[PDB]
Amino acid sequence: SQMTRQARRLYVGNIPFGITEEAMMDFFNAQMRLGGLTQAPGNPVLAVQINQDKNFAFLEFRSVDETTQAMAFDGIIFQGQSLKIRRPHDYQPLPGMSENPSVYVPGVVSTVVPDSAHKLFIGGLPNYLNDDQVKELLTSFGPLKAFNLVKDSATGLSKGYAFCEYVDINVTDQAIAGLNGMQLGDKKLLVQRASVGAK
Ligand code: NA
Ligand code: NA
Ligand code: NA
Repeated sequence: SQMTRQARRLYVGNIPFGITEEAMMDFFNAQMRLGGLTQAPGNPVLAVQINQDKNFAFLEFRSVDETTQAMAFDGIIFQGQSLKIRRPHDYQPLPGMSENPSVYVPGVVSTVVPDSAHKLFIGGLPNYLNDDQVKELLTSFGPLKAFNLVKDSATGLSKGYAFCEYVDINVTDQAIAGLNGMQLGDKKLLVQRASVGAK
């Protein structure tokens, strides 16, 4: 249906270099099924359009409700990268239909890290570390509620700093103690609440 198309599409950012539309479709169709999010036989994702130059994709789903459920995959790791899943900017919630996902996907860590009391900044990361490896560094201290590694939009290369929020706010000081000042060749990690050094 044409009226619901805006409510059946999602933006996916930070996609792996060189990924094909078929590989992305298969990934999401499988994850939807394995996660218990798919609501009928057959594929929930109908199509994927990739903008290779600009590093983003749009997924199109067969139903409004499956599209909403797929928002729960925000931050899922695909080929080392934390996929950013968002509504299209022109999306308008429909009457009587839900706007937010209802099913949690175990192990998936959101990419939305709002400014808050215990949001952490991690600066000085080696630029060869992908999203997955930086997530593992941080998860050593405890489970994350949210995380984003900052990249150069034109090249896709890590800018060497990230933000995060732990599930347990009390882990924040443990990560600071374990990581702040750590020396890595020419780099020295700065790990502190992001409010301390925000511009
Ligand atoms: Na990227
Ligand atoms: Na880009
Ligand atoms: Na945007």
